[PDB]
Amino acid sequence: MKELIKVIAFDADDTLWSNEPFFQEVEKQYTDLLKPYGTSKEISAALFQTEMNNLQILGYGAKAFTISMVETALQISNGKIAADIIRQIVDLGKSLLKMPIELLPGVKETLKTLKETGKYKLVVATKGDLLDQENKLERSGLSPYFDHIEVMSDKTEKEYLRLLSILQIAPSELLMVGNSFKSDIQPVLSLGGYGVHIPFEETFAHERLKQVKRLDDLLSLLG
Amino acid sequence: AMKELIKVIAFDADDTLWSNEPFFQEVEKQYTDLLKPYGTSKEISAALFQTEMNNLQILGYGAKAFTISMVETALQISNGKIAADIIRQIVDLGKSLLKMPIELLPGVKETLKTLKETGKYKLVVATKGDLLDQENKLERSGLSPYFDHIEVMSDKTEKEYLRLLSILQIAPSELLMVGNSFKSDIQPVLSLGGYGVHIPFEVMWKHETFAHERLKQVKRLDDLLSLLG
Ligand SMILES: [Cl-]
Ligand SMILES: [Cl-]
Ligand SMILES: [Mg+2]
Ligand SMILES: [Mg+2]
Ligand SMILES: [Mg+2]
Ligand SMILES: [Mg+2]
Repeated sequence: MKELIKVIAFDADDTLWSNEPFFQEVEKQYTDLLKPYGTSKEISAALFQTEMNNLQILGYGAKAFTISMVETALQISNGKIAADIIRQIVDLGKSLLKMPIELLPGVKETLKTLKETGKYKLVVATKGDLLDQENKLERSGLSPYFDHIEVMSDKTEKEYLRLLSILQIAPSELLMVGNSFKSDIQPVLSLGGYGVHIPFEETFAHERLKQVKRLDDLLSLLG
Repeated sequence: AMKELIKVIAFDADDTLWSNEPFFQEVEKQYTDLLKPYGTSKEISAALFQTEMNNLQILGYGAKAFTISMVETALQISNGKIAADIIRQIVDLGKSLLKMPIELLPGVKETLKTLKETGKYKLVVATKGDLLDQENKLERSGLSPYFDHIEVMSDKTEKEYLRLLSILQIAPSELLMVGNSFKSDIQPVLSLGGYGVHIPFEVMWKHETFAHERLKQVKRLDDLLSLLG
């Protein structure tokens, strides 16, 4: 921590700001549009199937989500769905790209304090559409605290190794902070790095892992 | 002269390493053919371009953005009249861009293989567009072994080239950028203090730049090899 960690990487969505609630409300509104074709659970299962079938070419993010929404609508309706439902679906997807940014507790004070130490390089480590993530950061007001954003095509060990290489450090010099144990924490621990898990409201404990309730609790862990 | 300064050689990908525009053009032609009832190809293309530009600050560049704009333009220009079957065809067109065959341009494989074999540089791709799509393209191209890093950019202005330099941890003076687009690939790097090799893309047979101290213009990518030897 003292003279091991050089880089503190932060997940963005549900770590720096709320994201999943906005997405889930969009998914709810989508499933309301496809009522004739199934229960909300059923429509969500079909959409997830499409997302998974599209994963290798579309990847992650709001643009991918929008395209899978349109496809699933076309599919489940046997290509008979009204064009106006398609217009609504595209509008829903675009709402995701203009979502207002609501910072989570302690985020602003933590990043300011870390910036003012001048001790760590601070980066955002996120999947998704590059422009979207860039825009979210800008409108969060947090851009002055961050050296830059690393947008990733996935969050497996392979992509974290690419991140480490780009940053010119070894795994033991990286601290990753995020809400997802599976995507933000596990892969980084597996490589040799450190994690702070901040759940957003199945895991295991680990010597290079701490779980905290809110992001500002990070500051005592560094001291 | 330049050959001792350079630490990183960045390449544009589309229409530099492989042919891209022809396939995008053929998808757009098929699009206009689908929307023939609502306007001339010239008219359909103009409405599409206007949508792309109005969506640029939230959708940006690349095949996903294009798909979404093709859909939105079809809906708007048909005043909602268009059938779902046609929207499905449009989505499949956009997705066809993500499975495009990669056809390497002249001298590309030999230039990159030779440069990698010197051990002398970091070789990177510097490209706009969707990150996954550009990684998939590089993988399908067979060229991935020669590149240290793909840098996907949200635009190709001085601001984004400074980001790249900062990420690479080098000075403008230590970057050589190679690309087919003088406006996007070459001028911004020259303006920051970097070097450029302009390699015009000719495959379009379109009906028919300046000289600069740190610019070379070449016809074929492997021409690069003797600028650096
Ligand atoms: Cl993420
Ligand atoms: Cl580009
Ligand atoms: Mg997250
Ligand atoms: Mg991959
Ligand atoms: Mg190009
Ligand atoms: Mg795109």
